[PDB]
Amino acid sequence: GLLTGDVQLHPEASCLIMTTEILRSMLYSGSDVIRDLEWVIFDEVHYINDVERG
RNA sequence: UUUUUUUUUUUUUUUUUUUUUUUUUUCUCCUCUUUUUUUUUUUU
Repeated sequence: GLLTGDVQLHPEASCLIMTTEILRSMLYSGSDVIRDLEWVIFDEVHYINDVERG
């Protein structure tokens, strides 16, 4: 599944690929998807130093 | 000489029922005068 802002495909797939803001968006609410999560992996961790998105 | 990112129109449907017009009041109440009562009869 792809949860990009401008492309939404299979939002109920086993594997979801999304931008970072989506993860916090589904973490503010419950969304009952955190219960069946085994691995969550981040691809670019060097944005902790980002001045506006860190 | 002005880059990068910020998801979206609630889920559900394959439940049983053996009655019958109406419907429920109003009180006792001084009748004035020629009479017995005429009468057959025939033409419809």
